[PDB]
Amino acid sequence: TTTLKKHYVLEKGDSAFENLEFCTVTSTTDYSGNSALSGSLCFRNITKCVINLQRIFFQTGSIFITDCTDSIIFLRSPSDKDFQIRLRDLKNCKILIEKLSPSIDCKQVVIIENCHKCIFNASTRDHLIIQDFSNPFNSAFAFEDFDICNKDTMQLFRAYL
Repeated sequence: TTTLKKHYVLEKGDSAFENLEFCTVTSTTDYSGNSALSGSLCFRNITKCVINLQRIFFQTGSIFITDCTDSIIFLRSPSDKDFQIRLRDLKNCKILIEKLSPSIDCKQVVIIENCHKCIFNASTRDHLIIQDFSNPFNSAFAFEDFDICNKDTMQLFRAYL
């Protein structure tokens, strides 16, 4: 069973969102700023959703997205140089990953595994390091321009879903 047409609001303490279809997930505007030292977020079985997290409520840790199709993924990762974003079994997703960092040559590593036809926004090219760990020692991803719709979650919903 999946849940349809629900807006999920990320709050501190939440760590998992699963079995979503034509849903949205966004960061809460309330209790903002307060963060835990370490955390982890996991998304699993996501279809035709908009994930738009402009605020993460842990300083260090990871975001995992697994089994995700035809979705929009906007993430604003913490400044933590070692922050992890691991993407597995993504198909036909548009991705905007930015890092909230005052660092000069700020880079966000993105680990991908078994992804296909993923589009990373071209604006993020110089800031991401994509490492394909599918079969560790081409059409997995590409960098293209697309309208980010002012990062308005429902506009993205209407534009791409």
